[PDB]
Amino acid sequence: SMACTIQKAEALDGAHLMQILWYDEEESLYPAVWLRDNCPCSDCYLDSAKARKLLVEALDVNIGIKGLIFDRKKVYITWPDEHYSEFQADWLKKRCFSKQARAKLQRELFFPECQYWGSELQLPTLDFEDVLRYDEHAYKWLSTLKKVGIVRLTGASDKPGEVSKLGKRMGFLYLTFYGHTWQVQDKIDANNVAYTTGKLSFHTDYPALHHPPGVQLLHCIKQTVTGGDSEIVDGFNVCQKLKKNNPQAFQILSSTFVDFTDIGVDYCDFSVQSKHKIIELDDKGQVVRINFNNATRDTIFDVPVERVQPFYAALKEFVDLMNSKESKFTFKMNPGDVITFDNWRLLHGRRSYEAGTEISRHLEGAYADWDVVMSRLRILRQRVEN
Amino acid sequence: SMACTIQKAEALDGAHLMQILWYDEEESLYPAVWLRDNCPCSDCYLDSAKARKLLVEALDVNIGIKGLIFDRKKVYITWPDEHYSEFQADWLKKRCFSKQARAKLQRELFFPECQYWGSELQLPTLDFEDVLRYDEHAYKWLSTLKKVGIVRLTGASDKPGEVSKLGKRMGFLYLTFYGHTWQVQDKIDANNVAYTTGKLSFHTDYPALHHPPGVQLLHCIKQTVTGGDSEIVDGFNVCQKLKKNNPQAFQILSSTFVDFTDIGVDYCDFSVQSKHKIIELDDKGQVVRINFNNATRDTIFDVPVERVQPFYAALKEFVDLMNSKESKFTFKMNPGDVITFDNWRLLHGRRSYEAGTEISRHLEGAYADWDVVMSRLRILRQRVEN
Ligand SMILES: C[N+](C)(C)CCCC(=O)O
Ligand SMILES: C[N+](C)(C)CCCC(=O)O
Ligand SMILES: O=C(O)CNC(=O)C(=O)O
Ligand SMILES: O=C(O)CNC(=O)C(=O)O
Ligand SMILES: [Zn+2]
Ligand SMILES: [Zn+2]
Ligand SMILES: [Zn+2]
Ligand SMILES: [Zn+2]
Repeated sequence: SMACTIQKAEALDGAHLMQILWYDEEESLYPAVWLRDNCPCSDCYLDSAKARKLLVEALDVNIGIKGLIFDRKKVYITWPDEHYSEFQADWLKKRCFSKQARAKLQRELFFPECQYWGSELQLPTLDFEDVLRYDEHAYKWLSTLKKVGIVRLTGASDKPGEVSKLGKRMGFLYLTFYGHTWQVQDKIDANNVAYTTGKLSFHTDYPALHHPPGVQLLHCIKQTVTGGDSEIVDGFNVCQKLKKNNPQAFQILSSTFVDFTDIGVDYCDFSVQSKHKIIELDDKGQVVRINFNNATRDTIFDVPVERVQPFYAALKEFVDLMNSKESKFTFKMNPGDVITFDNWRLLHGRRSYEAGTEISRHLEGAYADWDVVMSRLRILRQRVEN
Repeated sequence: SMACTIQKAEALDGAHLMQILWYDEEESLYPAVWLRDNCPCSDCYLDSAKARKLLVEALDVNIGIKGLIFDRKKVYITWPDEHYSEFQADWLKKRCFSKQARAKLQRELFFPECQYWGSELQLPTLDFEDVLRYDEHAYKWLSTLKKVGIVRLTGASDKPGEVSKLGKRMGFLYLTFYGHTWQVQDKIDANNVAYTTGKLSFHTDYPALHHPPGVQLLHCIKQTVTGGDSEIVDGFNVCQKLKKNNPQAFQILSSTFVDFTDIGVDYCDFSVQSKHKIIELDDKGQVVRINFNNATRDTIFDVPVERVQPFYAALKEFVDLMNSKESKFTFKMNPGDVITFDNWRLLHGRRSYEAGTEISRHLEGAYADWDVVMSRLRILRQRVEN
C-alpha cells in the first residue's frame, strides 16, 4: 500500500527522531530511544516469546541515530555504539505516534465500543452448542458480551457442568471462596443471601474482593413458578443519568470508600474485607466499574459522622434510578438458559420465591476474569477474520 | 469495661443521631440512618451469613429515632414505622465514628504496618514444615509477608509440589496462563524470557494482567553454580527515594500508562494486553503497586511523541535507583528454599547462568491473590490470639 511504503526516511532533531515520509505524503515521527529500545534483532528480542531481552540498563536515553538507509519496505540503522537495527515499514506504520494512529490501535486491542441500554434491550441470544462448536459463534458471543454487556445462551442441558464448558471455551474460570462453580439454591444455614429464597435487589457480585469477577455465567438448571424472575440494569447508563440528574449524589458515590465483608465457610474458611467506591472512575473520570452488593456492605462504615447520612441519600437516589421502569430489563430464565454478563458494568437481581421441602430452583454460576475473556476474543477475531 | 458500658444514650439533632456517653465519659455519635440500616434483627439481617437482608429501598434516609431506652449493655430503639431494634454496647463501641476509633478498626482489618528496607535486610526465615503444621508459625509467616514483603521458608523438599502445599495452607493459588504452578527452567522455543538462562533485571511478575498476582511463591528444586543468584528490592522504598531525588521522574512514572503484552501458548493459547502506570498511586497519593517487567512492556507505546524520551529518562532513573548498592539485597537460593513475597511491592531479578545439555536449574513458582492471603491472616490471628 502507498500508506505503508517508505518514500523517505531521515534522522532529525540532533538525530533523536526518525521521520518517515510515506508514499501517501503523510509523515510519521519515531523517537530514536524508542527505536533502540525496540530493536528486533536476536540480541535485543526473543522471537519465540515475542518479548524484549534488552535491559533498561543497556539503553542510552540520549541516543541518536548514527546512520540510516532505507528502501520501500525497511529502514536500516546504525547506532553510536555500533549496534545495528532493521525495522519493517508495516510495523512502523502500525506504531505511528500520531493521536489518530495510536487511537486506532487501542480500539483494535481493547474493543471499547459500548452500546448503552435501558428497558428497550433486545437481549442478545445465541445457541449454546453453536458457541462451543463454531468460532464464528463464539466470536459473536464474546464481542457482544463486551459491547452490550450481556448475552443469553439457549439450548444448554438442564444438568450441572454447562458453565464449566463455557469456561474452557474461554480458557479458564476464576476460582473464588464459593468454588470453581457454585449452586444458587435455598440452603439450610445459608452462608450467603443468594442461597435463600429472598429477593436480591440490584447488585454486582463479590465487591468483598478487591478485584471483583469481570464476567459472570449463570445457568438455569431448575426454575420455580412461584417467583425468581431475573432483572438487569446497565450500570454505566445509570451512572450517566445520575451524574446529569444528581451530580452531588454522583460525586459522593464516586469518591466515598465503602467497606465490604464476607465471613464464613465454603470452598474453605474465609474472612474477607475490602474497600471500594461504589462508582469507580478511571483517571479521566469515566466509570469503569460499579462495586455494590447491599448484602455484603459491612456494618463498619469508615467515614466521618457528618458524611454518613448524605451517603445513604446518594445511594438511595442511585438505587431508585436503577429501579426505574426506563432502566431495568426483566426476564425469566428457563432450564437450559445461560446468561453471561459483564459483572463490572451490569447490576442484576432476582425476585423472591417460595421455599418448599425439596429444591424448586437451582442455578449454577461461575466467574471469569476480563483478561481471560479479552484474550479469547482477540484470538477468535483473528481466526474468524483469517 | 468502663469504656464499653453505657452511662447514657439519647436521641439528638431532630432525632437523627444517637449519642452514647460511656462510663469513661467519652461520647460517641451514631447516625439514625446507619443504625436503621444495620438493625441486627432476623428481618434485616441473616445471621447464618452475617449479611444484610434489608434493601436500600426499605431505608428511609431521613429517619429519626422514635424512642430509645437503654441499660449498661444495650440500646433498644423504636422507629417511626414501628420497626424495633436492639444494639449491643460493644458492637457500637467498635464502630464509633470518631477518627481514632475508625482508624484503629482499619488497622485491625488490613494490617497496614510496613517496614521498608534496603541492602541491610535481614531476610525473615522460617521452617517450611513448621509453617504447614503450626498456626503460630503460619501466622508469623503471613504477618511478616505483609509487613516486610518477603519471607524465606527453608527445609522444603527438592521435588515439585511444595508451593502447592503452601497454596492449600493459604486457601488456593491464583491460576494464570502459565498454569496452576510453573517450572522456571531453560526451554527450547521459550514462551517467556523467564524460561531461558538470561539475566532478569528487576521486575514485577505479570503486569500484562490488569490484576497482577499479589503474592509470588518460588521454590528452588535445582540450583546451578554457574550463576542464577536472586536479587530483590523494596519498590515502595525505591519509590519514596525517587519522589525525593527526582520528583519529575516520579510524576512521569506515576501518571503515564504503559502498554504490556504477552502472546503465546502455555496452559492454553493466549493473547494478553494491559495498560498500567509503572508507579500506581491510590487516591491519597500513596504508592500501592509497582507494575513493571521490561520483557513484557509492549513495542506499542501509547503516548504523544514528545513524551516518549522523557519517559525513558524517568524509567532509567528508577532502574538505576533499584540497582544501587543501598537498595538491593542479593542472595542465592538452595534446593529446599522457598521465597514467598509481595509481587505488588518488591521487584525481583536473577543473574544469568550457563546453558547445558540437561537442566542445571529448576524453580517451581505459583501465585496467590492478596485477598486470599489476608483472609488466612485474619483467621490465623484470631486462632493464635484465641
Ligand atoms: C453467588 N455467590 C454466593 C457466589 C456470590 C454472591 C454475591 C456476593 O456475595 O457479593
Ligand atoms: C514466570 N512466569 C513466566 C510465570 C511469569 C514471568 C513474568 C511476566 O511474564 O510478567
Ligand atoms: O438467583 C438468581 O437469579 C441470581 N443470583 C444471584 O444474583 C447471586 O446468587 O448473587
Ligand atoms: O529464575 C529466577 O530466579 C527468577 N525467575 C523469575 O523472576 C521469573 O521467572 O519471572
Ligand atoms: Zn538489537
Ligand atoms: Zn448475583
Ligand atoms: Zn430489623
Ligand atoms: Zn519473576
